Amino acid sequence: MKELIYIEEPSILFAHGQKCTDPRDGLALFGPLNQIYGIKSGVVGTQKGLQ
Amino acid sequence: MKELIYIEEPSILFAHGQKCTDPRDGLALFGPLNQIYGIKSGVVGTQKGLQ
Repeated sequence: MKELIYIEEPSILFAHGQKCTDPRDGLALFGPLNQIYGIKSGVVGTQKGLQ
Repeated sequence: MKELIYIEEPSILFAHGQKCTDPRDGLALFGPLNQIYGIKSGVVGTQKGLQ
């Protein structure tokens, strides 16, 4: 009766060589893969925009 | 036999608003004025150059 096939869900590699299926959960548990020490930002806009 | 005038040596500021005269000593005792979190390097050259 027109059988359906099932494909599994892929796994994405987080830090420490670990695997998960939801990026939010993997990021919250293990963390990103590479180390950039900081993000120096720049803001263009009105004073209210900076606030 | 004329006359020579003495000019006081200038002072260069450092972190915490401290004053010194030698950049080496001032940097060692107090440190830089701004915070860049890190230096992400990049090397162009032969493998021996990288080593």
